[PDB]
Amino acid sequence: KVFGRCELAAAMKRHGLDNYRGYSLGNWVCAAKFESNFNTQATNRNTDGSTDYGILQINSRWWCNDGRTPGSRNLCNIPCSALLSSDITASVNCAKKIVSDGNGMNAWVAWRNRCKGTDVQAWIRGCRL
Ligand SMILES: [Cl-]
Ligand SMILES: [Cl-]
Ligand code: NA
Repeated sequence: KVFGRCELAAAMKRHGLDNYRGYSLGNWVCAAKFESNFNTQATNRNTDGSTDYGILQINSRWWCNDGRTPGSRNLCNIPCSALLSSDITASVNCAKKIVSDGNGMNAWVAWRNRCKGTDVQAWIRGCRL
């Protein structure tokens, strides 16, 4: 599923991400835009052989099991394919674990390089929340 901007904001709002660990909703919408262009089915292979999955591009080296990242962890205790669903629940629940692990949203390279320190509130402007 390719979400619309305000549609995603509302779904993320409905799943507890607004101000989760102090990150306002616009931060999460901005991160999803530049990580996956709002597409739940996005995948990308990394040099080390791990793969990033879903709307927030969660990596198989630590967070999910895809059966082909030897020596990896599965800290969210899920198959990586669950992160490609049109239901974003699994992605949101895993993202909450990631952002709590000490490094905040710096775990998302696109957030660090394209959202951090910008007017992120613009990503939810005009939406009805
Ligand atoms: Cl915001
Ligand atoms: Cl933080
Ligand atoms: Na893994």
